[PDB]
Amino acid sequence: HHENLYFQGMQLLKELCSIHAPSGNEEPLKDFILEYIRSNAGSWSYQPVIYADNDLQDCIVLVFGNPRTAVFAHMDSIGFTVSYNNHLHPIGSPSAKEGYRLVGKDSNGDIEGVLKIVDEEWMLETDRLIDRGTEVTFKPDFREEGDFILTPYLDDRLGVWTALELAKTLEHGIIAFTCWEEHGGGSVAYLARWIYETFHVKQSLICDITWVTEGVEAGKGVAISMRDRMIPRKKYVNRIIELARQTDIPFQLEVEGAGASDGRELQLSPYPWDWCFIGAPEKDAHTPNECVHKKDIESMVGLYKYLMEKL
Amino acid sequence: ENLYFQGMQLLKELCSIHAPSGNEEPLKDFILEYIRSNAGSWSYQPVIYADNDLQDCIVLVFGNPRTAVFAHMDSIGFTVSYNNHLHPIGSPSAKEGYRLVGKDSNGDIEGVLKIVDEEWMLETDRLIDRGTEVTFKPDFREEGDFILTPYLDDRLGVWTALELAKTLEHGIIAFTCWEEHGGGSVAYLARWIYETFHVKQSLICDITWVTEGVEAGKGVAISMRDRMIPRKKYVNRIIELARQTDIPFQLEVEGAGASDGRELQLSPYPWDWCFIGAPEKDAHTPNECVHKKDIESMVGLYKYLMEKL
Amino acid sequence: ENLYFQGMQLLKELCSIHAPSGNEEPLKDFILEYIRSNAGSWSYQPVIYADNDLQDCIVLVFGNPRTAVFAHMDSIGFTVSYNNHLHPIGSPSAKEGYRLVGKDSNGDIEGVLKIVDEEWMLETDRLIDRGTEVTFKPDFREEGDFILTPYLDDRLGVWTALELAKTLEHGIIAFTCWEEHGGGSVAYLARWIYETFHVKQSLICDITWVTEGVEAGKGVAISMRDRMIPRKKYVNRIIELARQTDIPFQLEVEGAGASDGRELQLSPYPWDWCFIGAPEKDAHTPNECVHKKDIESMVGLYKYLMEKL
Ligand SMILES: [Cl-]
Ligand SMILES: [Fe+3]
Ligand SMILES: [Fe+3]
Ligand SMILES: [Fe+3]
Ligand SMILES: [Fe+3]
Ligand SMILES: [Fe+3]
Ligand SMILES: [Fe+3]
Repeated sequence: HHENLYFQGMQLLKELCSIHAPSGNEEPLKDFILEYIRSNAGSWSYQPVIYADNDLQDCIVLVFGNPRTAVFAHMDSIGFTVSYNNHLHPIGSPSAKEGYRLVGKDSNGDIEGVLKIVDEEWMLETDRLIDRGTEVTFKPDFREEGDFILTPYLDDRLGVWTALELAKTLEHGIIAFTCWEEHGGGSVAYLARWIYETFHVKQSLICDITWVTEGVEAGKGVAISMRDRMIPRKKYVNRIIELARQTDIPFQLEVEGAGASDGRELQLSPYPWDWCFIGAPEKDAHTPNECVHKKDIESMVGLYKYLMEKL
Repeated sequence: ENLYFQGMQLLKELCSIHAPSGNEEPLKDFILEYIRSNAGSWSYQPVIYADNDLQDCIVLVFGNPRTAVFAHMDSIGFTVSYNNHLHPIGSPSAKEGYRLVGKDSNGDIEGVLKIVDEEWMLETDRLIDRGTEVTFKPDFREEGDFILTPYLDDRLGVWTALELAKTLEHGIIAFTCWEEHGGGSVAYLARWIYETFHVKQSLICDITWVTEGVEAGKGVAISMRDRMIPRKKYVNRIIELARQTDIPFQLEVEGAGASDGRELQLSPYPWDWCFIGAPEKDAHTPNECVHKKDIESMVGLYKYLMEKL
Repeated sequence: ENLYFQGMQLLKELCSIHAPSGNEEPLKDFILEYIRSNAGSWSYQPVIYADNDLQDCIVLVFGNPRTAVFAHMDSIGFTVSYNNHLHPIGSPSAKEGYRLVGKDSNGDIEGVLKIVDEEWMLETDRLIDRGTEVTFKPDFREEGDFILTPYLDDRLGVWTALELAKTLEHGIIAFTCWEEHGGGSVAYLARWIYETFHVKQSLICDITWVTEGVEAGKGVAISMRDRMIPRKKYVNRIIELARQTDIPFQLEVEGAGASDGRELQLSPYPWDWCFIGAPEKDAHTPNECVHKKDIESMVGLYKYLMEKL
């Protein structure tokens, strides 16, 4: 019984968060999203053309009608790579606190363990020698508390979820599910090329999750990043903000001095892409307790729906 | 009016236009109208490229080009975040007192840099709109054999490019964006120029540093390297050519700093590059200072090299 | 005579050729003369690609390729700046006494590394021309099961590549530049190879570190990751293949270090990559040391993978 293929709302998000897909091994998430799409697309207002193929590695690209804008959400999560003697290296920049519950699978089967900081080096405490190169991930632990949702990997399974929501009604546009976002990228680059060249699209939205801040508060609305480590074109961000205000959808304006997203890869590509990071903010980013307010999920989905239509 | 300035007056003007990384448009707009005013008086009329697929970049194509010169329009500055706190745009010098400027929905803006709570702020008359970019207060001084002003880097380069244009016969001049902050304009210019014109030689027209090795007024700097390393054979070719000249120049060898030349190097296109420009004291401060004789050499060397490469 | 060398003598010669990042030309020149003398003795004759549009890179195409191997010609070293001071080319080891060689307009250069005033420089005869590159003094040694020489990294890769060519039927072998220093050649190789031959699989033929996890003489290393992370399914495929073999290999898992693989990964083309090379002791020192049995595993595994991938 493959019931997950029809999950919805928070149950779908829970599923998405549960799927072990660290950077460099997004394949299982790609597989799920791909079947989910083929199982549900017929219920969408508009049927997209599905691109998944070798020249896209494990990426997925959806093209709805005649697109003008492309949205990018990353399937990869942070995590850790098992090295020698059950030692660990990070995949991306995860939080590393003793006791974090980590899961994975190797040739000897499932793996469960705890993160230990022995001799000032990180390692995986488990009942056996784990195969080298085995990736481990935060143990799924999906919680629904008050107006909140606490789970590992809201970044960016929430983004993936939002994208899929978007797909329910999206008429014109592109939804791209990317790889390696958490760990240096290298998928968006080819996506940047192909989308631009094939569809002549050069506007994007980065569907990812940001931080809750003294300046960006939980439940106060989806965040439009006017900049982070990188800086998009002010006129593009302005234009977005403008459209956002044609709405009663609550949003907050993020101005950070750090952090990067797929947007960076777009910016640095040899293709003249505009980009803007829009997404719900979370507390405890990159921890197994990523927390997001249900209202911001709601705002996020709403702004994406509106932006994708008017951009 | 200004659409007709010249010499140091034009420099002053270029230096006054608020164009930090990511918001180069106002400078683009000016440069573009300025070109359209003056091109007719130039020795050769280039084909002007500006538009959607170039974002806010400008590319001038003169004759049958063999070499492309790149000068960045964007300047360092600050981005007002929350409660008038600031983040850098590029890597500007930060010292309590620096005058900054800008405009929001509530009009013009003028502020001092306050380093309250070891965190950088914009002390100003009210709550500034978020994301509002602030720039060093335009203050143009002609002092001895020197020009002191915010943003010689790289408004001197843009200026130099515009001089070049007066007589350039064969070549490309590209005005770039985001150089001070990560780049991402040159990448597409690297592609388009190479693919369209088959040009793969470049000169990075930008400002470098005054050093015990590169002295003010001892001539334009030909960078043999920085953070990055261009092809020796290319650099040598340039130095050979420069030595065919009585134009003074100095050989810079740095272990740090990057430019538009880096973006080219790293592009999927077989670009040769070389950073060439005047040296300045107090880079990235509001007091950027260059020697008039180094400007002169810069212009001269650029003219020559563009004709000979 | 060198144009015919073999075995370790070919490696000695490769290691002796002064070719730091940004100036790989001499090695290119040697590799090309060499390929043109010996390709005839090979099982299959490749198509040679070296041009203006490849800068100083070389690309060999055997038959109908599915996979591309990349080996970097450039070596670490140092660039002489002002007053015989120095900057690093790549990340070389810095120890007083290190023997350095070069050549400027005043002939040959031989010197040592001096740490004067917390600052690095070259102690030599005379003032060295600015921007002159210097290199570890060749010192090829054969000692037990080991080879000790500067620049095993990546002359051993270059060497391995040349061996592979002796038998390779279908595949691409590319000799790269600037790998030790920010790269910028692979970017265009990635485009060109992918677009022209529809090849999107690679093996990075470079040398890694001897480690508590990767031991000398215990076989060639298949890197599951380093600073970067390749596609797990690709790496798995490689390991699977290696296991069909009696060739010894070790599974490397590092949290740092980059290769030409990174450039491929980050390119606008869907490259799979995997770093496979012998491990070395004392990397980036004049005493790089590798075990012959690992060189033999390396050659062996490349030959096999190129045939099976
Ligand atoms: Cl962000
Ligand atoms: Fe994310
Ligand atoms: Fe993240
Ligand atoms: Fe500059
Ligand atoms: Fe600068
Ligand atoms: Fe190497
Ligand atoms: Fe190396």
